[PDB]
Amino acid sequence: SIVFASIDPRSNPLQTSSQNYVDIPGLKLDVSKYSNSPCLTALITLNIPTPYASGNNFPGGNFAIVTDQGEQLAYGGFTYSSKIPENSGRMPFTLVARYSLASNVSTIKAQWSNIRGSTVHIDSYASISAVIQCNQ
Amino acid sequence: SIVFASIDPRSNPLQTSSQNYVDIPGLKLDVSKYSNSPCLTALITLNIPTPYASGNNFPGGNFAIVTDQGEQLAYGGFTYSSKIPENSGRMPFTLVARYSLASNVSTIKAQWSNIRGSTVHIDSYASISAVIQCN
Amino acid sequence: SIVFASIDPRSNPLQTSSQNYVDIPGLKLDVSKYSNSPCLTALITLNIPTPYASGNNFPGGNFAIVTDQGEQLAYGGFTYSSKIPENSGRMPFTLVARYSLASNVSTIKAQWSNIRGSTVHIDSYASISAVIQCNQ
Amino acid sequence: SIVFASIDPRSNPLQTSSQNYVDIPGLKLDVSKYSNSPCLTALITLNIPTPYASGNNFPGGNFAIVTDQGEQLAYGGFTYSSKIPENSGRMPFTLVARYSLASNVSTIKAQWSNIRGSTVHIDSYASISAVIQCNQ
Amino acid sequence: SIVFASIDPRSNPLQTSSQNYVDIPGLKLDVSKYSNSPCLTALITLNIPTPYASGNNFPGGNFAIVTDQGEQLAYGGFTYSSKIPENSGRMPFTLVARYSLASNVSTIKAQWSNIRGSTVHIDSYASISAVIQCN
Amino acid sequence: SIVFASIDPRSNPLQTSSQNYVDIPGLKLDVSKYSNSPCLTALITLNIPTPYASGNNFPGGNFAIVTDQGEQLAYGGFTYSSKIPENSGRMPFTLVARYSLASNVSTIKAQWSNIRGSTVHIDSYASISAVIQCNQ
Ligand SMILES: CC(=O)N[C@@H]1[C@@H](O[C@@H]2O[C@@H](C)[C@@H](O)[C@@H](O)[C@@H]2O)[C@H](O[C@@H]2O[C@H](CO)[C@H](O)[C@H](O)[C@H]2O[C@@H]2O[C@@H](C)[C@@H](O)[C@@H](O)[C@@H]2O)[C@@H](CO)O[C@@H]1O
Ligand SMILES: CC(=O)N[C@@H]1[C@@H](O[C@@H]2O[C@@H](C)[C@@H](O)[C@@H](O)[C@@H]2O)[C@H](O[C@@H]2O[C@H](CO)[C@H](O)[C@H](O)[C@H]2O[C@@H]2O[C@@H](C)[C@@H](O)[C@@H](O)[C@@H]2O)[C@@H](CO)O[C@@H]1O
Ligand SMILES: CC(=O)N[C@@H]1[C@@H](O[C@@H]2O[C@@H](C)[C@@H](O)[C@@H](O)[C@@H]2O)[C@H](O[C@@H]2O[C@H](CO)[C@H](O)[C@H](O)[C@H]2O[C@@H]2O[C@@H](C)[C@@H](O)[C@@H](O)[C@@H]2O)[C@@H](CO)O[C@@H]1O
Ligand SMILES: CC(=O)N[C@@H]1[C@@H](O[C@@H]2O[C@@H](C)[C@@H](O)[C@@H](O)[C@@H]2O)[C@H](O[C@@H]2O[C@H](CO)[C@H](O)[C@H](O)[C@H]2O[C@@H]2O[C@@H](C)[C@@H](O)[C@@H](O)[C@@H]2O)[C@@H](CO)O[C@@H]1O
Repeated sequence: SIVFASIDPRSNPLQTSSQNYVDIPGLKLDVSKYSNSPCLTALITLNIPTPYASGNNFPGGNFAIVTDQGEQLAYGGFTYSSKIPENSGRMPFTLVARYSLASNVSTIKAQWSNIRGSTVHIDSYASISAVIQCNQ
Repeated sequence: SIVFASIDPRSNPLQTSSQNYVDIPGLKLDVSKYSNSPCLTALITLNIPTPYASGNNFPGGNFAIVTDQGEQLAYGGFTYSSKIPENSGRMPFTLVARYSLASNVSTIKAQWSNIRGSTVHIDSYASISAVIQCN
Repeated sequence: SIVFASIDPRSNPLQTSSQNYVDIPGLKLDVSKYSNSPCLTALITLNIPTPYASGNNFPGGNFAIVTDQGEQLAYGGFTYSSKIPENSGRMPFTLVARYSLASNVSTIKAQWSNIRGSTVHIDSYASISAVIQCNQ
Repeated sequence: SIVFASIDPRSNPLQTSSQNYVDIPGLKLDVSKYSNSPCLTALITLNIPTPYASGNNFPGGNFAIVTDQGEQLAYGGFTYSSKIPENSGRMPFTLVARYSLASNVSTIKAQWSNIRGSTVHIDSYASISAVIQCNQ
Repeated sequence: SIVFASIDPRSNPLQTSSQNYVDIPGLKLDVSKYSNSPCLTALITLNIPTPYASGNNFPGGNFAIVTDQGEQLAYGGFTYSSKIPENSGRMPFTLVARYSLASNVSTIKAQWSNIRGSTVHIDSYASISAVIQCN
Repeated sequence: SIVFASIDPRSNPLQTSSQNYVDIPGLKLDVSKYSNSPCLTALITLNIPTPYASGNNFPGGNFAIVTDQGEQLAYGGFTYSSKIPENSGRMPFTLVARYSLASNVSTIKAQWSNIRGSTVHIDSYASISAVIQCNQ
């Protein structure tokens, strides 16, 4: 089966200047119905196709996929190659994780954080999705 | 089940200077066999791993996943951080959408458009795919 | 079903300056259980969310998804827009391939190569995965 | 998926002389996890491999598969060919039903009743099962 | 997936005195949608839980599961142990077959025939069903 | 998935006068490929549509579904209602079992045995089958 969540914050863009990972609002998957299922795995894709980061010390952004149990399943990020980008451009980002649903997990969700004091921005479509399948 | 299409225009590169979204030829999924099925869902991924855009005003490219009846299911894109890039680099792009197959939709396809008068280019492997599952 | 492998070589980072494609250590899928299945397809995703490439002639890196018989299923890459990037930044990369399991192939793996004498680097999470399903 | 329940009441056999259908203890399936699924069907099999019915007017037994709302999905029965069987023998019985899970029903169960004042008996293994699958 | 048909001829009982296998009306599965699929298989169950047969020479009935092109996939039946049963009792019957769906077969159906000049009877619920799965 | 085995011993009928359960030749399912799979269940149907038993003390026959580990999953049987049947008739028999494939099982097979010194006979089509499914 498929679980999916998307956002499209054009009118009210999202930003973070947090050095610690914080949730991205709206990018949460409920896997409640599959908790404690030794027979199931989720393949989770976080898609942030058009982020940018503003700043003056090689800005960028980081993203993670995490469970409600606080387990960080995957992480990565983008950064620019100039110290002070002329105008911070859109750097597409995707992240893929796996999670065994054997444990008592109920949520898989997206998080983000800054780097080198940047501000990370999302102002357009983004999604988190999972394909949940039997291990056989 | 999986549905998949790919292109590899290495001997015949694709480009657009269109300000309006237009189809990327060959990146289309025929979902006719699954349509009119309210309990099926598709999770669609557009993968354009090596695009670039030329131009002189912070060039870039935008992409979308659309139905044959013109509903935009997802969109996004890349841009460079310099007004006139020294040599427009390859900026990998992936886009993920979801679509219920309840309607009489027959095709899900990829579209592209330019940014600030750029020309967007694909000259190598790219794909569109879907995983189609019961709810 | 899902097949999955990930690496997180933070303590012992990976790199290549190979002009020719070589395996990325650890990013291999074992599909031998499904070899020669006439009605199964795999959708394979190579996710390298945080690579970079150092060098001084428009550096970058190329990636491919390949079978153990040497068939290249997909390929692509990233490159910077300056000849000599001030400090080569993180350029997220994802690649999707399809593979019919109607084959005696037993392993699918990730490969990489350099561009214009660059060195490509992975020093954090990366994954390769497949969703395997019946064509009907 | 499979849902299953069996009984083996060798030490504490079951019987009924009820003219009206009553539940067979223990032969119930819990389908509440699938309640109100619009695209799922269950193929239900009631297997009573070793029943008999005692009595002196062409005895036998009837069985049904019923929802917790009282809907009879299937029914059938066995009877002997003599008015007064010399010693009522074991007459294997199987019954198959279909059930759409597009319903708020939470339990499917087996029922039994007598014939012509018989007593029906189960003193060994019996089962009720369902295979649950998506219609597509 | 599941395919299923049932009958309940309580107000219009069925019977046969045919020595040759003949169709039981209504116990047929349309497998057209799955045909020409070499990698699909059907597991078919015929369930006739309450049949009986009348007659005076050890009566009984035989059943088969057959394709529309006349291939017999399974067969079996019941009989009484007395030459002239006092009153022909209900003898539950179930039959299970397998069929590859590689061919252009469109129907799998139930058939019946008599034994030693009997008349076979169905006057209540009966079904035919299949579970259809990838190999 | 489906596993299936059938016999049709018209030319060379099968019989047993064993009071202990013995294998029915040819009614064996190989579940090797699913051993040690906590995520899988098998629903197993033994179908002996046309058996009979000869004898002079209420003859009949018993059948079981058993694993290679010697676990008896299900059992049942038929018997006649007269001490000495005029001519032992065909008494259709079906048996349904479930097995969790979490254990190291490789075969599920059919067995039979006599009762009260009878001889059990099969001279026509019979099958054993399983539907194997994810528990979710
Ligand atoms: C202060 C200012 O005018 N800056 C503009 C910048 O616009 C600002 O940021 C955008 C995202 C939006 O919130 C504006 O309201 C805001 O003023 C320009 O950004 C473009 O703005 C247009 C709308 O006018 C679109 O939103 C477009 O997508 C924006 O460009 C994208 O986002 C930028 C931050 C870069 O990543 C660029 O590559 C993208 O295409 C930019 C355009 O060059 O110019 C000034 O900096
Ligand atoms: C050679 C040097 O000192 N340059 C630093 C650089 O650190 C070097 O490279 C990183 C990858 C690591 O191996 C260091 O041991 C090494 O000194 C800085 O890179 C950052 O280093 C910090 C730790 O000090 C973190 O590891 C951080 O993630 C690194 O930045 C990332 O990787 C870089 C190569 C760039 O892609 C950057 O955009 C990333 O965020 C950089 C930081 O600007 O500064 C000097 O160049
Ligand atoms: C009342 C009596 O003594 N009659 C016996 C009968 O035993 C009775 O019924 C069985 C079911 C059990 O509850 C006994 O305690 C009770 O005495 C015999 O039945 C067999 O009994 C043996 C044990 O002694 C086994 O239990 C065996 O499975 C029984 O036969 C089966 O059940 C019968 C009711 C018939 O359906 C028969 O065909 C089965 O095989 C019978 C055996 O012929 O003999 C007296 O009638
Ligand atoms: C010794 C004798 O002639 N007995 C017959 C019996 O035939 C014997 O058993 C059958 C199964 C077969 O192996 C014969 O070669 C053997 O002689 C009759 O059984 C029927 O035989 C015909 C063939 O001539 C068919 O095989 C038919 O299906 C048999 O009847 C079935 O099996 C019986 C054992 C009973 O269960 C009956 O109800 C079945 O229909 C019988 C027929 O009444 O008559 C003599 O007993």
